[PDB]
Order: sequence, then C-alpha cells, then structure tokens
Amino acid sequence: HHHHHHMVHITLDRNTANSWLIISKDRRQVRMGDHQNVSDNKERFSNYPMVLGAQRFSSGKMYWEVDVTQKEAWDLGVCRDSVQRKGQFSLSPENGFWTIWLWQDSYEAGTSPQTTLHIQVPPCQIGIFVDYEAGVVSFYNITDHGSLIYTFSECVFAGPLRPFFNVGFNYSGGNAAPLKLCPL
Ligand SMILES: O=C(O)[C@H]1CCCN(C(=O)Cc2ccc(F)cc2)C1
Repeated sequence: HHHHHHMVHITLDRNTANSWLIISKDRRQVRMGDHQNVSDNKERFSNYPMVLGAQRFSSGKMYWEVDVTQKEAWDLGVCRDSVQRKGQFSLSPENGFWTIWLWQDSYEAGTSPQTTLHIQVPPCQIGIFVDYEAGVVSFYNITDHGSLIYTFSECVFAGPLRPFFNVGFNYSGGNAAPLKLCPL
C-alpha cells in the first residue's frame, strides 16, 4: 500500500479511558493496570478496557500504526464519536464500530456476525487507513510488508470518527503488554 503519506499523529484521550487503564505521559501508549484512582465521567468505557484517540475525523484520508507485540487479545479500529460507553455491547458497524481483533489465537473482523481473517504472519504492528469520503476502513500487516488484512467498504460512518483501542483483559497473566502508537 501507498497510504503512509496520509500519516496522522494520534494521541489517547485520558477522559474516555476505562478507569483501570494507564496512559503514558506522551499519550502514545496504554496498558491494563492491575482502579487507577480517577473520577468517573459519562465518557469512560465502563465494561471493557477501551479508550479513544483525541482526534476527530469528518473528512479526508488518515493513516496510523499501532504496535501489538506480545499481546494475546486486543481490538483496534475506528468508531463514531457517539458510541455507547456504558454497559454491554458488541463491536459492529450497526453499533458504530469498524474494528478487527485478536482473541484465542484467531484474528477476526468486527462484522455482525464476525468474519474470519487469514493471517499467515502474526502482526507485531497494524496499519489503519480511513477514507472518509469513500466510506472505507482498511487494515494492513506492517510485519508482512504491509499486506492487506481486511477492508470494510460501503461504511455508513454517520458522524465524526475517533481512533478506537481495546487493550483486552489480562485474566491469563499473558496479556499485560501495552498498545503503542508507532512513530511516523
Ligand atoms: O472478571 C471480573 O470479575 C473483573 C474484570 C476486571 C475487573 N473487574 C471490575 O469489575 C472492574 C473493571 C471492569 C471492566 C473493565 F474493563 C475494567 C475493570 C471485575
């Protein structure tokens, strides 16, 4: 792919984070803490270890990269600014999410129902491309020379978009590693 020139500098929005997350001083890394002594607010994801990027996108082409090295479970993509924050929900375009994930040694796209991904080289870094006007979200395997993972097309965004992250639970003791926004 030749999307690298649409690179944007993403930072995490502390105020949206689940109360167990630890965001680095530079707002470029997030991990599961083992409650982080913050007040509750209506923006925080309550049920899952999720956080949003601070940036909002309503036009144009945007590209960023995320490091997932040594994690067992995570979700990545974009979502509407107005997604539900409280209680249980599924990650689907109907609920305002365009995501992929790793879970139990399989990769899947967040369609409803979910779609099996075919990845021969487990990624250490994921590239995410959004074309707002075209209604496209695409995912790339940076570890495998940028190979395509998945394209959501005919997307109905229906509002501003935010970068979306889930570090996953760490019931196993094998999923403590952070998500990291990789430099341009
Ligand atoms: O499985 C369980 O009982 C624990 C899971 C994580 C810790 N638990 C909490 O209630 C607090 C919490 C909830 C959601 C979240 F994303 C992060 C922290 C219960």
